[PDB]
Amino acid sequence: GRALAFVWLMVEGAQVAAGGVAGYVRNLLDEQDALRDHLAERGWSVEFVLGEPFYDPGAPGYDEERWRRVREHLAARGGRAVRLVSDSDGLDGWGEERFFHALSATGAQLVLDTAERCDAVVAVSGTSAFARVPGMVQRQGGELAAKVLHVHTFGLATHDTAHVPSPAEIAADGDVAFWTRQSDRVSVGYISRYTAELYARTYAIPAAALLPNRSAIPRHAPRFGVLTEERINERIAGLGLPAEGEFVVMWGRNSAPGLDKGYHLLLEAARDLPGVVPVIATRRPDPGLRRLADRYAVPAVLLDDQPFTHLSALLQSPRTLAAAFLGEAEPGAVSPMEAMWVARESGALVIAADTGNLPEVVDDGAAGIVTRRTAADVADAVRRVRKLTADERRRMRAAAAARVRARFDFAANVRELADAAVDRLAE
Amino acid sequence: GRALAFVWLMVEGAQVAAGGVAGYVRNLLDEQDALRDHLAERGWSVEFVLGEPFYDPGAPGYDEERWRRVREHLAARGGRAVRLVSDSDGLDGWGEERFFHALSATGAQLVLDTAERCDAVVAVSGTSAFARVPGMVQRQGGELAAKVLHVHTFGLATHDTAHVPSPAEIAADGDVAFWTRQSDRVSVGYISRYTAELYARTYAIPAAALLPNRSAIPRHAPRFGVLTEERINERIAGLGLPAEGEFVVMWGRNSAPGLDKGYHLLLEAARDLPGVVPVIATRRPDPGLRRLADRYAVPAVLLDDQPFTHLSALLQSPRTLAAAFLGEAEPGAVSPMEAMWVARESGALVIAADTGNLPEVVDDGAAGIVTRRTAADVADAVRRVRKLTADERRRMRAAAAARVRARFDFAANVRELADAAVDRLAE
Amino acid sequence: GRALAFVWLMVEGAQVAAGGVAGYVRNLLDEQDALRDHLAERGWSVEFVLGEPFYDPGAPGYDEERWRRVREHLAARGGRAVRLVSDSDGLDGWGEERFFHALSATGAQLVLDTAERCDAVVAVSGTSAFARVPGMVQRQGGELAAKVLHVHTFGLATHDTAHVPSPAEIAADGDVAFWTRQSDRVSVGYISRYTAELYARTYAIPAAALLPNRSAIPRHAPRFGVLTEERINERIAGLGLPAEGEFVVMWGRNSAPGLDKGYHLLLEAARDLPGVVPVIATRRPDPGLRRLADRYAVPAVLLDDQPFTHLSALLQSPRTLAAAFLGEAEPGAVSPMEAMWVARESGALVIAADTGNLPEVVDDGAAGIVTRRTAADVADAVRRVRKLTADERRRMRAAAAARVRARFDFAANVRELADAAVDRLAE
Amino acid sequence: GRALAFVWLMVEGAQVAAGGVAGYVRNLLDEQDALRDHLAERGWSVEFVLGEPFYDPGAPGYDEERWRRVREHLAARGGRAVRLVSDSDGLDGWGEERFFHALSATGAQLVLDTAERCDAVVAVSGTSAFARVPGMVQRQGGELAAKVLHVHTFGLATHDTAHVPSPAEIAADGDVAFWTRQSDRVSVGYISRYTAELYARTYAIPAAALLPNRSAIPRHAPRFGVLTEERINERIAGLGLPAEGEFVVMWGRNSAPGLDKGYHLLLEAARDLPGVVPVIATRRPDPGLRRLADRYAVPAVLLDDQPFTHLSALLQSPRTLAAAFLGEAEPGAVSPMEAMWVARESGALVIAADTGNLPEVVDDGAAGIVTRRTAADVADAVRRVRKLTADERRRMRAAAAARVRARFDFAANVRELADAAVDRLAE
Repeated sequence: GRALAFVWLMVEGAQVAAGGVAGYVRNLLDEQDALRDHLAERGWSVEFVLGEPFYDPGAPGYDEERWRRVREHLAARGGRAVRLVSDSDGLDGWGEERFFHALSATGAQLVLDTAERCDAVVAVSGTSAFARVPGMVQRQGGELAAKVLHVHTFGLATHDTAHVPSPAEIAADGDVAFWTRQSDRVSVGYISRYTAELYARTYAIPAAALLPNRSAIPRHAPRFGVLTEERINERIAGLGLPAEGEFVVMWGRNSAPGLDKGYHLLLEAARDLPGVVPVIATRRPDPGLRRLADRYAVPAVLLDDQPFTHLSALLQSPRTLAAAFLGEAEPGAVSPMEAMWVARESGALVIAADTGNLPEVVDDGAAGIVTRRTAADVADAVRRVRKLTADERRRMRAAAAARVRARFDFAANVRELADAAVDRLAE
Repeated sequence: GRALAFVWLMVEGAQVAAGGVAGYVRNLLDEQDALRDHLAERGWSVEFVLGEPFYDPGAPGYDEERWRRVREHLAARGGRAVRLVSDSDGLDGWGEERFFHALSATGAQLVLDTAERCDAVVAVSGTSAFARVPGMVQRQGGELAAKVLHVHTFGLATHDTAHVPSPAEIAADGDVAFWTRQSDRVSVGYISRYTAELYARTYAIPAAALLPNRSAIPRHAPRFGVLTEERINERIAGLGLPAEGEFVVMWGRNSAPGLDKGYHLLLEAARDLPGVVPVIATRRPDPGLRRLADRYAVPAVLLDDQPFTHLSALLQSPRTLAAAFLGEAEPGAVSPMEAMWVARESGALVIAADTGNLPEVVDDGAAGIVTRRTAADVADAVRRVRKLTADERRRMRAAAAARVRARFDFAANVRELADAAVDRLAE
Repeated sequence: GRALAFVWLMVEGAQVAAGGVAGYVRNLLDEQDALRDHLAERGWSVEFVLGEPFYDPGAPGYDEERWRRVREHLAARGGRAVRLVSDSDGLDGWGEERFFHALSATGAQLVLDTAERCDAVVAVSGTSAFARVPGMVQRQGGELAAKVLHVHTFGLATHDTAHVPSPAEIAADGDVAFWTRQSDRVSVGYISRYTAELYARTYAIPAAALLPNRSAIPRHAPRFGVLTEERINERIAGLGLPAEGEFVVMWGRNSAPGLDKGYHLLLEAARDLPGVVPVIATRRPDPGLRRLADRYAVPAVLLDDQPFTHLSALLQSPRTLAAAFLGEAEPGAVSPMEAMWVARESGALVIAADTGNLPEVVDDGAAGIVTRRTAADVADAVRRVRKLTADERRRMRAAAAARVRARFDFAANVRELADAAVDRLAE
Repeated sequence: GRALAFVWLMVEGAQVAAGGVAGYVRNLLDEQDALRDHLAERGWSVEFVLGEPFYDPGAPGYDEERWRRVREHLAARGGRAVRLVSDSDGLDGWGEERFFHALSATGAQLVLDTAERCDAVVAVSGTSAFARVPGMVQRQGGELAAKVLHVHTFGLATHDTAHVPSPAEIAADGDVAFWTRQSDRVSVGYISRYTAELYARTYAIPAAALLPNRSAIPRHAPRFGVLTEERINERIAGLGLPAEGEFVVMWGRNSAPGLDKGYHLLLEAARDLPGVVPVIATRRPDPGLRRLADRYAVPAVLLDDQPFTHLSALLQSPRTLAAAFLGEAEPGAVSPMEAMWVARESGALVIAADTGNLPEVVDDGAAGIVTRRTAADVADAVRRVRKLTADERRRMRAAAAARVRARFDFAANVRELADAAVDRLAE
């Protein structure tokens, strides 16, 4: 007998789901059966155990029926969902050292509590709050520890933005960087071509310590289905769009001190594009992006908390010129990939800043338009897509859809992770 | 169905056994069946789960066959032994905040990981390294947390000695003191009449927050059996005792900065007692207690690492005048109790300083001789036992044995703990 | 020669001033000359050194010209203002362990760096972020440490509200509680009769370890001057009050998870008081206290960020019935004291909940009206002040003003602190 | 005016002096005048401020008259010695996070408390216990922080030995590694050619972030003076050497878990060298290196706590064949350099393992004999020096002395540090 266990240590995805990490666990479970089958062929019966911190039932994103739905899903295939002790209220999902330390201690605990039940463990840790688990396991776990293979992912402190990471983030990510040159069994999962190179030069990570975990979408999921032109209009009707104009649309987290999504940038570009209406959908009401649109005097449609069903309609209409992604340094943003796959039959084309993963998702100009991160060049970016014949429009639209089939199919890509890890499990 | 679980969170007793905590777990398991039976009568099927930190197989006191013997013992009655992630080498058994914090996080984890399996949990935590578990559980564990009843024991930072506790010890014991006035479900286990009063006045612990866990011996164990006068002489023969003299004997940890066992005190008393030979058995060779005996010019027998089989012979001989216990402030020392029960048919009588639990174990003079902690009064203490007729000698020897039957029978006393906790479990 | 130094370790008051602690430092400096003179008479030349954490010039409450004005004020009398290393951005003023630990290390540093320059030091520490300084100084500072006398003040973790203090707050305040029974030189400054009793029963603080620091106002300051009836009307004109009605007014921090100021309570009482208009002035715009006033259907005047000049006018008008203070458990709220002294010639009377210091500032009914913290009894409280003849109104108004002269004169009260500390400095 | 300050943040050297760091401060002060003069020529009046943690007067290495002698030395040239708050007893000199964190907070405090007094600061930090000071200063110190230039030195966690650095050491050294690619003003001082390359590949330190601080001796000091052949014999007489034999000598810290000095290696080589007597001088009595010499049956002279005056005599005698240095991975050991300079007229030659700085101090075979770290090759190393004519002996002895004049003159080398730092101070 050789049972294999995949321990997903994730800061959200069962009790709460704001986004990002949450979505990765969403897609994770829906593909467990395919991985069970595929890994069966290599001779492993795979159990999934998922670890997530205790939350208090009053937290942003808390859904108790999603919690039970996730708990029975893993029970039914011989796994388990284990709520983990961090050191908090339970109402944040983040914090500092105490949290990162309690949570990484008991995550390492879960990884050993199931390295005894099993014959091998691939422990996928994500976020600085779980960066201390690989060294915690390899230092003290003894023979249980040689069974585990660690792939830590989802973020390592960098200098690529103006924000200086907190001392706690620096400390945690400093550990895994150390334990990758101390241990066979410690690797980093890169979510993109960008973070692949960045993390190897910033941290002195050995070349073989890097294992692929490239960000992606579930192409064949229900939410990415192609809509027809009135289901388009029904959902767009409530959003109060202006009766005339073409649209450039963006969505994601609101802009904050650490994180700059390029919303103000397009509002300033629009000052100089006669028939364009920016449509910016933030996760919370942003009063300043209005005050800016008022100052700059550009007609903007600003919306809050919009369902991906009403956005995937927006991205599909014949009135939508482009979807715009202008983050400061996005390590693994997937919203651009969703925009190219949801506009395969009809839609916007993708404009992407020249900063993070953004250029590799648009294949450096072949599947999208890349602009520098300034108002004059984003105005030019919008103009260039306008100066596109009906035929160059849909050959680039086809090439984008062809890109998410080729490099960003989640099915394809978490098998790439799993197989890369299971190879290292030999002997 | 109502299964009950007892989680013993202890810093030693399975992989290593130096002493103190180790011995408490020794006696703990040998009485599990009696508690299972007794608690059955109250309507609870009781599982035992034991938590202890990962050690590296090179640590002082590490015995791998004791580890498996303890692991199969709990497996065989439906429990488990869970090795816990602290944050260390694994070669100390103590440390500072990081250790106390990792270990108390994953101890709280174990307590919740088994509060889900069960209907009620009495979690016995011991030492500052597990003081943060009660608040960790009650703060974040939600409904799982109302199932648990916490009794933290074995030591709370005090001012009764000249040593100032480390800042980490102050921090940990500061938590439990807080959570006892925050929560129904948090209590302190006092191991003695002394620490009972001390901890209630030092920490502002509510009167009902105190639950009994009074230190004790397993009377009917094999090691406390009464020996006959040549098995006495065989074991004493190798120890190189002087051919003439009567003995005053002491044993325990060597004297150190935080801890003062009163060894130097008796050596100085002996300066003024003509027929007395101090016999001091430390756990390591003490070169200074020799240099002192050389300075003071008293004939002393100093021994290292001696088996309780050779000490229980020493305490039983007709040449042994007294066993002496002169600790600075002993909260729960049990070596005095072992000395009175091992000398029931014949032996030494007990001299005890006026400081810690020492006076309550000798019943304030009725089962032993109490002295102040100075050389002149310990010399007087030895003299007084000499000035004891053959008849007052054995009526006090009988009264001591009667004391360990009445107040320090481990059987009797961990039932006292268990029943006190299970009562609080109502509703 | 015997120079004495007062080290004020405070989390705000020079670079930033939100409120509370800030105001205490405001009043602190304006009375330094009086203390220098008064302490001169006892034979001490007193220097003031003030310690406050580094802030980044973008923080809420940052005023660089107040920083220089405070820096030259202390330079000019032979003291100094020392910006202290905490471990942060510098943009919060609070945080967790890392902050509390860096800031208390370097606060203890400052206290020793000036215990060498001087002959005695009274170090007034305030907030959990400086609770670890007394033990840090007394443990390691040696002979420098016997020169210092510590009075830690401004807050100790309690259970009197529904909020459970963070683990870091519990840890810090757990230290000072320990060091008060370890050391002569460690005391707690109680800011009120309430926190005096609360802290002695919660923490097992020795009776002599408690030293007075009772909260207060600077009576004779410019802002508390009695206004005349049109300067009243000028400032009230912009605030958009309704042309008919009598007023019940409240102000302070907005209501939050840890802190409940009783704003919603009065809005619910007003449902049943025909001629009353609640006027609630929060520090930020509160959208929920509007939605509540809309639900409850009561006419409320809600205002943001209002200057004490426009509030002291509101409290003085003949149309103002009462000022209301309904905090959950206010340890040292001073806004009630400002309301009684600013309405000596004419104004509101004070309604106070039965919870914190609130009852002792209104002398248990003799200088104000005390109500239970529920909507029906606050409605009754308002009614009772209405049922007050013109003559019982102004005899209670006189008795209140007489109370702040007798017990809450800041001049009188920080001399009470200083003298209580300097007495302990003998020998 | 442009005053410059050098802040030496060092864990020992004033109150205690065990060795290593202590000696570096010894040599540091004796050369302050030369640096003051030399830096004067570049236009800087230089003050020296030294920071060291509070110790308790009972600590190993505590010398109060060395403390005052160091305190008046810096006072007399316009500097100061500042005792720093760490978070301890004060009786260790090392510890874990709490210590490293308190000590680095108040070290950063001292660096800013004197960046205000001055126009520029070169802050030399040493050891993991001061690694967090550069980021602490550059993050929060604002304009004061642009004045400081940081050179952290003396050790960065590595994997070159079998020992795994503590998690606290990994955390601290992880900070400085981050802040060197975040900041102009953060550099690493390499003490050797070895650690220069090691640290740049382990930590991804930018090439320009590396500044020289190469370890060295004060050639012209009193202790390195050439002795004549009876002052040789007087000091060797008490040491109980055997009347016949040639000597191979080693000294330094005793061998421990983290640190392996190669003592057992030579004892095993001696098994196969007929006329050789190993003379090993440890800092404490080593009972195991005797038991080994007894097992291996080799005549060894083992000595404790020997004064450099009796060792520099041993290294100078005609009966001394070689001095041996066989550390596992010595980053900056200077005892080899002392051995080559103290045997310029007559002495031993130097045998050096192939591991750390050891090969670069013997210039790869030109100034010494390099061996692999095994008993058979150390036996060969001793043989090869025997197979050396009287003339190849003293041409290699001359080339060694020529090496410490050329690369390891402390005078020359701390000027190299100072000048490298002051160049970066431009603008």
